[PDB]
Amino acid sequence: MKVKQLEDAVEELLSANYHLENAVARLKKLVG
Amino acid sequence: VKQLEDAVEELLSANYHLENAVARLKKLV
Amino acid sequence: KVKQLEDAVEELLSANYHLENAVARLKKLVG
Amino acid sequence: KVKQLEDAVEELLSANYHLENAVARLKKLVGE
Repeated sequence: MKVKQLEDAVEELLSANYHLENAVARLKKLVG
Repeated sequence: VKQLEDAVEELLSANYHLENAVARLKKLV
Repeated sequence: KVKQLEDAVEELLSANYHLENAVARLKKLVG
Repeated sequence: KVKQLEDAVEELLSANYHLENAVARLKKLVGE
């Protein structure tokens, strides 16, 4: 495993979390 | 309202597992 | 080690499960 | 506004795209 390959997996997860956080924030406001 | 609350709860569960993976893989890096 | 990678995969499978629950249900709401 | 919900859904599908990518990346590395 290259460290780059692990960093690239981590960057994918950060992208996932970005969108997930946006969706949660949006829904929290709709509940509000 | 109850449906949206349910969705939020599901997404907090998702966000938790996602961030566990991030934190621990960052430690591997 | 490979165990740390496998643990992360397990976490992400749980993440996917819960995310897909929310998507399926929000799609029904949109209807 | 229904667009609020549909935008949240779209964000979730974006999140799941990246999440699927991350899982596949890691599974490939598990099998090295």
